[PDB]
Amino acid sequence: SGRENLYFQGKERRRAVLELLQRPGNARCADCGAPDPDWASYTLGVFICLSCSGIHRNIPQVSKVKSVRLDAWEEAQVEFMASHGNDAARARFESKVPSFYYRPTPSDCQLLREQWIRAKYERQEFIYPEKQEPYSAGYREGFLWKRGRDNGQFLSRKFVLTEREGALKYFNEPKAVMKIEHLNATFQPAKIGHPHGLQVTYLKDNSTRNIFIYHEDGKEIVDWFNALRAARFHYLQVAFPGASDADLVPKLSRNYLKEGYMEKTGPKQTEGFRKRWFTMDDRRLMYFKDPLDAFARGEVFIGSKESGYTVLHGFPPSTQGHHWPHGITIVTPDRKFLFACETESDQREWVAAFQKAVDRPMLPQEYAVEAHF
Ligand SMILES: [Zn+2]
Repeated sequence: SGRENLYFQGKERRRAVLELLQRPGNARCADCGAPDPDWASYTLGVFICLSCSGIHRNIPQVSKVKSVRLDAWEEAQVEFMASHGNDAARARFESKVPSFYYRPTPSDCQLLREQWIRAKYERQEFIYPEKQEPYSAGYREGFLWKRGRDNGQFLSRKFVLTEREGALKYFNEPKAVMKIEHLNATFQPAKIGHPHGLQVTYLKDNSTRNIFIYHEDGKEIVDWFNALRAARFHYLQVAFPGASDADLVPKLSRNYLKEGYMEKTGPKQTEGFRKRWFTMDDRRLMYFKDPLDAFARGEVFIGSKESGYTVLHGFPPSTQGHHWPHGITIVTPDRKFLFACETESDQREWVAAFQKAVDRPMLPQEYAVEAHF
């Protein structure tokens, strides 16, 4: 007779709420992919993580959120979640997401995660694809705040990204014409000192230039970032014909595997140790006196073990003059580099980044790159 009573009725209601999290399609946050989302937008019908729920809470005309475990649910609300959910959302709100569009993860800055949510649910850019034209048309112009090479100041400059000319250019007759093949971009809000800060890099003469820009409008800077990825995508299809689209997407733009301060010495190993900001981009290791420098003090190619590159914990017994005690030795065919890290946790992370590069076979295109150093 237990089935006939009000306690059973309630237990079934409670089980129905929790059951929605045990469907495979709802195993990860709809927006950033974090595992085991505990929150739901009951107007959009998605299951999202605590962090994403806060972003949603901030578009209250579109999304209302509450906890699947801790808040009360009306029957109709549970039935709404059950008829929607994360797979449904993917088919609706991610119906027409361009292959080049950057999909954020929990590690990404607030700007990326917020604008992903706004593009999907607020602006509905992937439901109504004409809204994608600002960054999908192969031409984009606009003004951005650009840091001076050496002067610390941000000034308004017109940028033009033109796939037809194969370049990003800007004017201060352009001041610079930067070929797409040599461009990368990564959001760096903490380094730049602005939440919408984007770092754009350009390789010429085997020397990387850092350009540091922002826009007051978060949508506009993220649209520049994705426009640059679109341009990169079209360039790569041309340089690598018969590479699949999926093959190309990881190459469109590259976040840095690691950055941070280390001390280094010179080619003799006796010169004295100097603090530098290091950035590891794929196989290119760049070191700067300051992170916002336009140019590196030096750049090192980290090739594969098949070409005689290796990485070791520690320093040789000879070594003197350093004061951070956690050493890393990089052996290249031409030079032994000695870097010192302030902590063991950082040493471990640096060795792991260098080891990943050494352990991976070189790609065809990387042989000519190596040749330039
Ligand atoms: Zn999330």
